[PDB]
Amino acid sequence: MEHVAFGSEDIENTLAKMDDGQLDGLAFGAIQLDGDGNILQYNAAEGDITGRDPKQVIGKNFFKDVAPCTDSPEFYGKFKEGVASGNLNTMFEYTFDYQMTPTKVKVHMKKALSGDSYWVFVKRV
Ligand SMILES: *C(=O)/C=C/c1ccc(O)cc1
Repeated sequence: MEHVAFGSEDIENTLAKMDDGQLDGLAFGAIQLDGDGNILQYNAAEGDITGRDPKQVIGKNFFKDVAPCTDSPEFYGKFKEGVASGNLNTMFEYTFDYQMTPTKVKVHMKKALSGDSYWVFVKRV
């Protein structure tokens, strides 16, 4: 395991040092998105929660292609306000239900350290 707690205050500093292999050792799901919502990184824990194959979803658009249930003011709307303003730090519960058993999760979205990149962190609740 790579020990990092979900919700930690300096999580973007800690994860800036990790390659794809180290991201797969986290205890929670982690997705890195660019400012258009395309998936740059997607770890093994996220694939275990959602059933998606991490290697196949890289390069797809999260809001248009992979996760249409997040195309809503409650999720995508918060993301796009964050990208526009250049700052984002929000945590909320949500249900993922597209082509899968509905699964309740806690989501934490936070701007990365790398300029136009954004994290989505996910844990079961
Ligand atoms: C709703 O369509 C949610 C889908 C989803 C959430 C998170 C993922 O990693 C993959 C699909």
